[PDB]
This record gives sequence, C-alpha cells and structure tokens, in this order.
Amino acid sequence: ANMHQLLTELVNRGGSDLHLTTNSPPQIRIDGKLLPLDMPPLNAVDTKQLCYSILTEQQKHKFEENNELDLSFGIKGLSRFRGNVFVQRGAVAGVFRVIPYKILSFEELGLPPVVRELAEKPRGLVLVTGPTGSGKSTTLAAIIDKINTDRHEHIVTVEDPIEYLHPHKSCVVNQREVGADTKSFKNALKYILRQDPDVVLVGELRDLETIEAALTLAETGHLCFATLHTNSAVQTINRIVDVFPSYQQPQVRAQLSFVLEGVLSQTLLPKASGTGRVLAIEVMVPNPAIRNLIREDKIHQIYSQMQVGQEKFGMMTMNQCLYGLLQKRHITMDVGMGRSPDPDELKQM
Amino acid sequence: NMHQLLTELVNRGGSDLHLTTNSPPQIRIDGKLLPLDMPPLNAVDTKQLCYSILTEQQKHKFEENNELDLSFGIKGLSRFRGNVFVQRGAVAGVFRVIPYKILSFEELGLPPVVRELAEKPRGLVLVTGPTGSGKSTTLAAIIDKINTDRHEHIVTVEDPIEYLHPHKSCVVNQREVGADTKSFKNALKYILRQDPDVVLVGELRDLETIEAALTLAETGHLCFATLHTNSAVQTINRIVDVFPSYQQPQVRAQLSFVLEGVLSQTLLPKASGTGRVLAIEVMVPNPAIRNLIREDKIHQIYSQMQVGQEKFGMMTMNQCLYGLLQKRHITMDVGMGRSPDPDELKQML
Amino acid sequence: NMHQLLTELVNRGGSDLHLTTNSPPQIRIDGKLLPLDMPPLNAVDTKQLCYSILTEQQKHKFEENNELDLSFGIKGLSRFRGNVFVQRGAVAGVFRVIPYKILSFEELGLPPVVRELAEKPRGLVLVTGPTGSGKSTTLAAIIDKINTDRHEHIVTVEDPIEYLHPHKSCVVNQREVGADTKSFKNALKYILRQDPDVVLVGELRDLETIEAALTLAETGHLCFATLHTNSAVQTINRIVDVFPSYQQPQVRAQLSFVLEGVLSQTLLPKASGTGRVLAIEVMVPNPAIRNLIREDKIHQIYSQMQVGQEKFGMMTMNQCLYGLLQKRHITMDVGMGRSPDPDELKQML
Repeated sequence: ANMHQLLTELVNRGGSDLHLTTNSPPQIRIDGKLLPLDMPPLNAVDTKQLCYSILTEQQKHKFEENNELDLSFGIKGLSRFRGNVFVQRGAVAGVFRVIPYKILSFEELGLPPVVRELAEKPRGLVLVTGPTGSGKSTTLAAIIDKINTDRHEHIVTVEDPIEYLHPHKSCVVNQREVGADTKSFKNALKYILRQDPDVVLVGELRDLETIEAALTLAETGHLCFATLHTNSAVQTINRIVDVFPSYQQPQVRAQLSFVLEGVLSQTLLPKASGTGRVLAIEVMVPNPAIRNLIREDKIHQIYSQMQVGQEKFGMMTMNQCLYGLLQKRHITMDVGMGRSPDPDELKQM
Repeated sequence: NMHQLLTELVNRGGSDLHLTTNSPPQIRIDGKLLPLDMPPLNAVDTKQLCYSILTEQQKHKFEENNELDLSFGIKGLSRFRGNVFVQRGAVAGVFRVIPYKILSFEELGLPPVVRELAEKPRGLVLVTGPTGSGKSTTLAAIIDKINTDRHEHIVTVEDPIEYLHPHKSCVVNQREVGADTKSFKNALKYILRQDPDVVLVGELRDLETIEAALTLAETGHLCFATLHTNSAVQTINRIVDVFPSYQQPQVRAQLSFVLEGVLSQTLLPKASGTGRVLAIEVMVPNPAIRNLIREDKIHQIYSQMQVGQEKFGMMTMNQCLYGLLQKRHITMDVGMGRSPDPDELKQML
Repeated sequence: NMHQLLTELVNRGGSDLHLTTNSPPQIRIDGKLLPLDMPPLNAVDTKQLCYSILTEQQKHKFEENNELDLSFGIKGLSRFRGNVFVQRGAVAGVFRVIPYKILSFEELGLPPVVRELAEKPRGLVLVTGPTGSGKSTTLAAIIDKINTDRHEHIVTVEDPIEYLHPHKSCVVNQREVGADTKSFKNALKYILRQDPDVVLVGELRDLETIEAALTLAETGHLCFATLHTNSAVQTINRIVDVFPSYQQPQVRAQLSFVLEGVLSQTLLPKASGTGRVLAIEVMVPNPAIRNLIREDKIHQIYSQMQVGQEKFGMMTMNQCLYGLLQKRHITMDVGMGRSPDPDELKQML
C-alpha cells in the first residue's frame, strides 16, 4: 500500500534507489546525492510491514531462514525493480534499485560490431567478464534481445534473480528464477537438456556442476553465455585453466580450444560528465593460431597475440580505448593511465 | 486441445512442441521454430494442459520439484515424452516425439560401407556429432539391421530411451537410466555377466565409461558409443587427451587395435527449405593411420584421409559438400560456412 | 552492588571490569589492572551478579554451554557488553564499556590530513595495529565526520558492534555478526546490491574478504578494513605475500591502483601515568612508492617514506616519538623500546 505510493514518488522524481531502515525517513538517490522524503522516520515495524507486503510465503520463509534476501519484483504499468533486503541492528531493512523495462542497444553502449558478431554463432562458449556492476547484465540483455529478434531458436534463462524481462518476439523464452521457479541451479541443469534449448544464459558459475554443465552444453551444440569476475583476457585464461584439478586441466583445455568463441573483459569507469559509465574492454576471439598456442602449451605467447591481433581478430588494447575516451573527453588522461594494467606498454604506444 | 496440438505436430513431422505463456504454441521443424495460428497461451492454459497428462502423484512430484519427466501416448498417432517445468511463476511444457519407424541406411544417405560394418564381429564403432545430427537415427538403423540379420544379444542402456525395438530375431534388453538402473556405472559393472554380443552405452560422459567400452572392444564384443565432436581429429584428440601423459601410450595402442570405424555426423538444412541432409565423416584405420597413432602424428591423419578415398571408402566433408553442391542440395555459402577449411573445399572444386 | 561496580568503572574511565572468585573486582585502566578496595568475591557472588543480568533463557543457554555473550544497559550511566563463562566450577564475568561519544580527530592527536581523507570519494584505506591501539576510535571518528558532511550510504558489519551511529545526515545500516548475518561471507556476497558508498568490513580475516574489499575499491566505493601489523612494511608484505607467487603481480598492481592511505597505529602509555597517546604511521602512495611496488622493492619503500615528510605529510614512528619526547609526553626508554630501529631514532635526535 504505502510502498506503492513510495515507489510512485521514486519514479516521478527520476530516482534510482529506495532505502528503508529504522530511525530515518526514506531516502532517495538523486544525481548521486541522497535526499530524504517528507515523511516521519521509519521504525523496525515499518520496514518489516512494507517489505513483507510484496513477498510470498516461500520468500518470507527463506528470508526468515537466513536473515538475508535478494529478490526482484515488478509493478505493472510502472517499472521493474531489483531488491536486496537485509537486517541491521535487530530490525528489518530494504533497498530497491530500478531496472528499466526497455533494453538499450549495443551501439548505445559503445561496443564495436565485432562483439555483436561473436554473439551471432550457433554454438560454443562465450564469456563476458568483469567485476560486479560492470555492465554485464546490460550486454547480456541486449544480446538476448537481438537473438530474440533475429533467430528462430529456443532461449532459456536461469537467473539469480531474474533481472530483465523478455516478452516473446519471435523466440520462445523461458526464464527461471532460482528460489521460486526452480529449487537450485543443479536441478535446472539436470533437466535443461530435455527442454530442447539452443541458447542459455546461466548466470554465475557458482560450482563445479554448473561449470561442467557449461562444457557439456557448449559441446552438445548449444551457445552458452556465462559470467566471470576478472579484469583481462590473460587473467581470464588463467582463471579458466586454474579452477580445474591439475590432472584434469588437459581435457578442459582441449574442450575450451574446441568450444571457445569469444572472451570479453569489460569495466565501467565513472564518466567525466557525472552521469553514466564508460566502457574499457579487452577482447580475445580465438583464431587457429591462438588455439594452437593453447594446444602447444605456450600460454605466454598470448600476450604477443594481443599485441599483434588488432587487424586479424579485432583485439583492441587499453591504450586505444584511453585514446578514444580522451578524444571524446569522456574520461581524463590521469585515471586512464592510472587504470592501464601495464603503463610501460602505454608508454611504448 | 492437446490431442489436436500433438496430431498437428506429428502430421507436420515436427520433433518438438513448446508450450509457454504469452506466446502461441511453437513447433520445431527442421531445427527452426514456427508458431501455430492460435491465440497465445497463459499460465492457466499451460497448467491445465500439462496437468491433464499427469497422474495425481506426478502432479504432487511436479509441485514438489517444479520439474517432471514423463511419457504418454496418443492413440492412433504416436507416443510422446513430456517435460514440464515452471518459469516466471507459471507452468511450461516441452514435448518431444519418439518415432516408432526407423528409416533405412539408404534413406539416411549413408554409403553401403555402414551396412558392412553392421556385419563386423567385434570392435569399437563411434557415432559422434552435436545433438540432433542424426547419431541416434544411425544407431537405430544399425540395431534394426543387426536385429534382423544376426542371432546375437543386444543390450542397450539409455538416458532416456529413444527407439523401441520389439524382438525380431535377437534378444534385445533396454535399460532406462533413473528407473531401470541407477547409473551408467552399475550397468557397465554388471553388463559382462549378461552374455552380451552387442552393447549400447549411451554417452561417453566420463573416463569410467571409456574404460568399460575399451574392455568390451578388446574381448570380442560390439560396443557403440558417442562423442560430441565435429571431425575425426577432434574425436581422436578428445579420447587421447583426457588421460594423463604417462598413460596415453597404452590408450593409443588400444585404440589402434580395437577401432573399426569412427563416424562424425552433421545435419545441414536443405536448399529447398524442407528437410535436412546428412554429412558424415568416416575414419577406418589403415596401416598408415595406425602408424600415425604410434608415431604421435595426429595432425597428419587427416592427410592420410585425403588419400584414402579409393582404398578405404573415406570422404572428407568438402567432398560431401561438393557432392551436395553438384546435386544442388545445399548452397555454396552453407558449405563454406561449415567447412573447417573453406580453402581446401574451394581448391577441390 | 553491580550497579555500583559499573558506575565506578565508568566514572574512572575504565574499559573492562573483571569479576572472578577469590580476587576483588579488577578494572583495566589505560591497559593496566587495578583491584577495588572490596573483599574478594566467591563463586556465589559471581554467579548471582552475572545471573542477575541474564534472562532465564539466557541462563539456560549459559548452563548449556558454559559461555554467554550479552549486552545490557545501566540507565543514566552507560551500556555494557558482558561475557560470562566458567572457570574451576565457578562463575566468571568480563564486562566492556561501549561509549556513546566519539572523540574528534584533534582529540585523538591525528593530523589534519586524516580529515581530508574523510572527504575522499574512493579508494582503500587501512587502519591497522594491535588490539586496543585506537583503530576503532579512528574509524568512529571517520564515520562521524562522513555522516555529518556527506549525503551517502554507510554500511557496517561488525563482530561485535563497537560504536552506534544514529542517523544524522547519511543512512547508516549496521549488521551484527551472529545475529544479523551468519558471516562476513554472506554480507560481502550481498553488499553490492544495497547501493553503497561506504562499507565497513571488520577484520581482514582471510583471502575472500580481501577479494571483496579489492573489488569494492576498484569500482568506486569506499571500503575500510583492518590488519594486525606494527609498521607499513609489515602491512604490505602481509597483504602481498598471502597470495601464491603467480598471482602476486596482479595483486601488487591492484594495491598500487586503489590504495589511498595506510594507517598503522600503536597506543603508548603517557609519562604522566594517566592516559594513553597515539603514535601513527601514514603511508600515502607517491609515484616512487607505486614504482617500488611495480619493481618488487618493498624493502626500499621505507626509504621513500624517509624522504616523503615535506611532500606527502609522512612521518616515521621515530619522528613521532621525537615529538612526544620534545613535548615530554613519553620517556626515552619507552620510545626506544617501541622503536623498530632505536639507532635511527637516536641518530635523528
């Protein structure tokens, strides 16, 4: 009840976040700065009643079981939201972020066409990496929107939690939220190969059964998208190899050499304008030479390939991104240099 | 009703029916989805239809797990395997057809050498390729020919059952994983005490199953197994490279002795826009290839295949695409888009 | 009675009250125990007093476990945290004071540069030293200044709560381990979905907490954390040397990028015999230090600090002891006793 009015005020004011906590009125983030609403301060009873008013009994029992809860929900004709609810100093608290219904396109994010071209493969493993809140969901949503528009294939999503809704355009899209639609990632992966899928967005690679699921899916003729937490292609490769036991790293390396179609390592940086974030990206797309370097156990030489893979594979170094951000004046020169993983390379350029 | 949906699916030769909310029913024909001229279904529709083919205990199970596998029949039409799940708080369903009638070898476009392989007394024969590339169809053709011509013992273990074989002249026992046997491991642990001649093992999912199949192949039994590669070399590399480096010599020796045929398939759309056509690579070891195995020269086995056309009946993918091009079954672009080396296929043209 | 014991404890500015059999009550003042002029308590005394501040359920818990943590208030005086336990078959108790008033930066003897650090928008700041060396007091001063001057989001996670912050202009949510959240791991797994600007993570107990703090530090958030070293070099060596050798270069780059301040404190007794005084080492990276990180020369960063007094506001421990000696706050022997290089301090004198 009150939550609906509070959220209406949030939308009407162009706000990003709603905060519910004891002994303070609700506060909304406007242009980066917090502003309290003209309401009495909340107590533990208030945050409790507001947060419980939009949850089912299963969600309530989960939260009461863990004193933590991640969730998403929509208000029809208004907007969708991603929420995180927690407990502090013995009282209920809630935070709610706005997740737009309309997905921005690839060109709006400033990503070159080769990233879009890697997304147009029939099968294999494509990884988009970077830390949390680095734009991963936005690229993934643009992709699964392009695929929904352009292909006649079966897209299934497993999400923790569901973030973007994809109404049916020409594909059939089934989206499973862990903790509501399905018991766990393990159960979904146990049954997804008998629901005739072609494309899968799997979320975080939280355990071995899911990594194994990604290799089997990519090997059984599907296009698998997954996320990681790393800042560069080489660091990404090291991450991929090093998670497996040492005796089993050879097979996974062979598998990866077969199924890998693209690795993207992104990062969102604050914009100089004070609104939005700007992309710095290292892109590795395997060619026959890189696949041989993997097969030949010459893992060092990948650095040489990124230095020499601009024309062949479209691999763009960090310094070229700093050049472009500097010419358009979106970021300053010092932070860009301060962010380069190898300033001596930037010096050489 | 559901009977009408499945009859339309059957009549149009579709493999899979997809039922989900806010979209009309969609069916996969030749790999591509097509919606039926009906209003979109809602959660009530999918729920009522899927529950209409569930027992009360199966409905209890499904509501307990949000997953359910089952099979059912439509009289005078066909049987169907259904999978029901939940997405966005609503019922969803996928239904896969199980054909009763196996097409013959010549109907599948397979050369006569496969028929001579059905008369082989022992060894290991591999049918590989991505999902829906005709592997199961090839096995069903082999099983039906063997069942008809020989008086031997066929045992199949499948997860799930794809083709049913009433007894014709052999005794055929078919075990379903998750009901008939706990796992591949228990069936393979006990299969050698069932007086077998022919064994179907399902997917080569791990090392244990490979070891069971290798033992079968050396002691005079016929074992069929699958992989998930697109070429002969990828198959050989996958099997060898899964073992530690110190044990690969023995495995290479085993493979050199027991291998009698390797089939890797791919299903391509037809130029007419209706139906799909089989492209298949066949590797039959000759002394040169067996030496290449002993010499650790896997990158050169393809070269022996380049010259094994007249002697062993081999045929590269480019040669098959060439024949499909001369017969105008596929376009040049699709063949090049699938050629692992488009320049070789260009040169042979 | 107990009320009198806690009021005398507060009035004398003590930190802890110790109650155990066959000794009078003893209070820690400036780190040293003083017994009160009362007869020694027996096991009946400690039992009755500790049980007098326990609920019946809490008495059941304590009798079940021989351990009990709790907090309670004495009206018009102070709040207290109690721990009750058992030794030689008898009740024992320890009682801590949790002050409501935070002293200011100037009252703590901290130079003005710390105030400018409370205005920093991002980076990683470390407050280190042994237990009770002023680390928590420094954090409370920082949080109070930030709460007063900024409109941002502060989240603290503590085991246990040390300072309570009513909302002043920020929203501050404080999570108690063992009640509000199961562990550091769950809070850090979910903290990035609460729209934070400022996060307090407690002790850097393991690798996973370091990884959470490093991710926070590079994505634009303010993270404060602690360690347990007595100098800047020991802090850098402890953070870098925890990772395997192959991952230490990237980590060194991360630290070189996100670090904005390192605070290593130590509390010394005063020459007057009443009160304690803060000695603090401040490391703010300059280009020379960042290069030293890049060049794997940790043993030479101290030398850069030896020459960074005028430029960056740095100050060695010996220089602080020198100032305290000039101000006659401490004796020469104590300073030499705490100097990591007494010869250097003598030389600068």
